[PDB]
Amino acid sequence: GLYVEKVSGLRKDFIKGVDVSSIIALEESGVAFYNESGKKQDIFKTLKEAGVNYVRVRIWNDPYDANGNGYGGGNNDLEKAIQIGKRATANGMKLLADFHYSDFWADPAKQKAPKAWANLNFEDKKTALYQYTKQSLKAMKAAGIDIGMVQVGNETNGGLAGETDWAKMSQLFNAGSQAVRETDSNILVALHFTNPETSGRYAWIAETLHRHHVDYDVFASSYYPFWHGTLKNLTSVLTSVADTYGKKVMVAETSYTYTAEDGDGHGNTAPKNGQTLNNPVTVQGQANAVRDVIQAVSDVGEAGIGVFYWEPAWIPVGPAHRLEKNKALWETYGSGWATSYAAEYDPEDAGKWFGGSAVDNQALFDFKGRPLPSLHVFQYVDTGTP
Ligand SMILES: OC[C@H]1O[C@@H](O[C@@H]2[C@H](O)[C@@H](O)[C@H](O[C@@H]3[C@H](O)[C@@H](O)[C@H](O)O[C@@H]3CO)O[C@@H]2CO)[C@H](O)[C@@H](O)[C@H]1O
Ligand SMILES: [Ca+2]
Repeated sequence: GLYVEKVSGLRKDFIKGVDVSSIIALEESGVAFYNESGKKQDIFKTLKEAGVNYVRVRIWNDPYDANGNGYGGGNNDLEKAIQIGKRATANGMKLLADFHYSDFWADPAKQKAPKAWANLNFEDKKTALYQYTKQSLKAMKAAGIDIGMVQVGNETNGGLAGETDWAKMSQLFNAGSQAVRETDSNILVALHFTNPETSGRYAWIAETLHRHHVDYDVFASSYYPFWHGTLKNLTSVLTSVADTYGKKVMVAETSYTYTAEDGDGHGNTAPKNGQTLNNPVTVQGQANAVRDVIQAVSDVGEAGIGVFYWEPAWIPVGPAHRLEKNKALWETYGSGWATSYAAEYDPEDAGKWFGGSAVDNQALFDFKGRPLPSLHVFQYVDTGTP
């Protein structure tokens, strides 16, 4: 019963990706996924059959405390990145390695240096960052992973690896980029920023990147309709960067709520009072949103290479009523967004908010691992629904 109006002018090699970084922690938590038919099956194979052709994976340097207690959020480190890559490549999907260059969540307010770089002079940190990237890529290559793109930083709107000075950030961006270039010329180098509604931000950032000679190919943007303004604006600011700097552009993160119900007992990110919700909070609504962002990026023209849906499967480890038994899993396997063990690294945020999934209601699978009809959006954008 799912409807999807054909996206206009959609290039056929358009990147249709998903970031399922939490898949490992979730699977270790006993969560399982199925397919249309209803039979237990590797999520990566279901994704492939759904038309997905790219997988994004976040990577934290050392997402653990001194004792080896994962910080949660999927406890995404190089090792899991390799497990995800191997499976992604095994299912004919390229990989986007997302380096946060931090031990935990890296966003507009958090860009903490990895503990190992905690007190290194800038010069040594810069070479550390390059070394890490270099070795991490090399490890992936050895595992036979098909790396199509690398993200040097995640939503680095105001910082990267403990640095906030753009001159230093650019040098770090370049250090990271350098490692990619030395690894494989075909790998696209992407920089990721967010909050495209902010007047002039992207224009200012692209110029700064220019002024400091940052070597990158993709100007990536996050896009959550409930905070990031209009689709008209997204297309506009991205088209400006593409045209002005000759960069490719894409949406590295996007999603939408298919239900207002919190499935595991941990307050969800959306929907909330005040957020913009142009599409109904339903499966069709979610599909409309995904299809619209794809349209928006495609409207950039030749430079709009794709859209990655962020966490389409961060479903509940258990029902909302087992809240306490759920916490046990979130804590043991880090299958929640954060564990109490991350209080050290991130005292203010993770410290007082740790728990489970904050986006289970934004997945493309139901709380039981069964795909929602909206998962069909990746295929239907090319043709439309009969
Ligand atoms: O759970 C109910 C409350 O959640 C709060 O959100 C918390 C953090 O404030 C928020 O930053 C964090 O988000 C994670 C990460 O930091 C972010 O960069 C990434 O994009 O998403 C992660 C989770 O998906 O999530 C926790 C717990 O939700 C809200 O701020 C609060 O209003 C309320 O909803
Ligand atoms: Ca939840």
